[PDB]
Amino acid sequence: MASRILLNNGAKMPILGLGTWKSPPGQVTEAVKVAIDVGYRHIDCAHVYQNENEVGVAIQEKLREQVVKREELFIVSKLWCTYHEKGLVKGACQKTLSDLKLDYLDLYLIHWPTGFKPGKEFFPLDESGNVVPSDTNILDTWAAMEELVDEGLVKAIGISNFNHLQVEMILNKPGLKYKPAVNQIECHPYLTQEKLIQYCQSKGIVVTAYSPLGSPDRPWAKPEDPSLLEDPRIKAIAAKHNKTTAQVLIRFPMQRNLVVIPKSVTPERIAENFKVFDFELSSQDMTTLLSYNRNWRVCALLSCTSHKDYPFHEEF
Ligand SMILES: NC(=O)c1ccc[n+]([C@@H]2O[C@H](COP(=O)([O-])OP(=O)(O)OC[C@H]3O[C@@H](n4cnc5c(N)ncnc54)[C@H](OP(=O)(O)O)[C@@H]3O)[C@@H](O)[C@H]2O)c1
Ligand SMILES: O=C(O)COc1cc(Cl)ccc1C(=O)NCc1c(F)c(F)c(Br)c(F)c1F
Repeated sequence: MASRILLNNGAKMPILGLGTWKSPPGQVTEAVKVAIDVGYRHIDCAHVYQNENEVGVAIQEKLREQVVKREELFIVSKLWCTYHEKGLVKGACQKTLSDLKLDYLDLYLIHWPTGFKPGKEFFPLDESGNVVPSDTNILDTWAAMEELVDEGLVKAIGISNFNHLQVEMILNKPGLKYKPAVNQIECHPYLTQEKLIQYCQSKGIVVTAYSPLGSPDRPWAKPEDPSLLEDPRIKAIAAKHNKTTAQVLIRFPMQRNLVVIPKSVTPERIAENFKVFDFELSSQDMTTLLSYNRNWRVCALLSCTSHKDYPFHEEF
């Protein structure tokens, strides 16, 4: 299987990337350096992760070392919810570019479909704990994203955590100039996303699977939640293939024509997670993994559930 997938902007995107949410700032520079050394060419970032400066130090060092050329890297970031307004989008993108020490992004995503009140706080709340919306809509935010392409700041634009109706809304936008290249969504054997993936793929939008290992380090994890990495059924498939459970969990989305972005700051795991291009899951393995769906989400948030554009009320 090829290492890159063709996007609808004509560029190629590496199907395996390194995630950086929760990667501590004192560890992520080394994580990204190791990742590039062992073959990663795609890094998934976001302003809200609060570590783009440190990710950027690694990228810049490897460019300076001539370990890789800029054209060989595929750097992704995301517009945070408090920057959905017309007059804030460019500055938000530029702050990310400055922190990453880049002059363009390969892909810039609307991080969530919901706009929040601008200000210092990433999650502005009312006194009862509800997020404070902005009156921005996804269509006007999309127009602002299109401007970034036309200014040379980003090579591709896309969306993240958009449900099928929200994706449709963008595709049906009056005067749409650039289609979204990517929809980045949670996807793993407990949240298999067949419906949304089929819709996006049918429209030529590439899907990136986040939290492919079930995000065991998510800060809201409870001791009782289901655990992909410990599921004996998945362990059995891994054993049959002489691979680790994580390697199976990474290979799974790859064979569905998805991009996948496992996170690690552990050098041995960063390397392990990349060793997924030399085995194949059978069709029976794939269907068996799909059968584990339970509609379980890592990534949901009670404080945002009343926002008009909260994505997870819809079935898909
Ligand atoms: N667009 C969005 O809204 C959104 C939401 C969630 C995630 N994302 C992106 O997707 C990335 C991945 O998702 P995620 O960070 O939620 O979780 P994940 O990649 O599913 O899991 C990360 C966890 O798995 C551990 N791990 C990694 N490789 C392992 C291995 N080979 N064996 C055992 N454990 C392993 C990591 O530990 P160590 O790091 O300690 O090694 C970490 O605790 C994020 O970092 C972010 O870039 C985007
Ligand atoms: O969003 C990510 O990439 C990973 O998760 C996070 C990362 C950071 Cl640094 C802070 C918070 C989160 C988190 O609570 N995510 C869930 C989450 C939602 F479910 C949602 F519906 C809306 Br809207 C959100 F804004 C939102 F944040």
